Amino acid sequence: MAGFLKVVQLLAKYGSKAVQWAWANKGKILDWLNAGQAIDWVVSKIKQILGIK
Repeated sequence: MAGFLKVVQLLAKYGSKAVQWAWANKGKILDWLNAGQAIDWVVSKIKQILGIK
């Protein structure tokens, strides 16, 4: 399934700033979906990128 749209649905809780990133970058993140096959593994690579707390 399109985990990309799912992983972005959670960002809705953070706001409308961190969600823009995922939407903007729809090529480098799509790989993470077929690398770890998880969510916590992806989010961990977001707090270091932008800096969401």
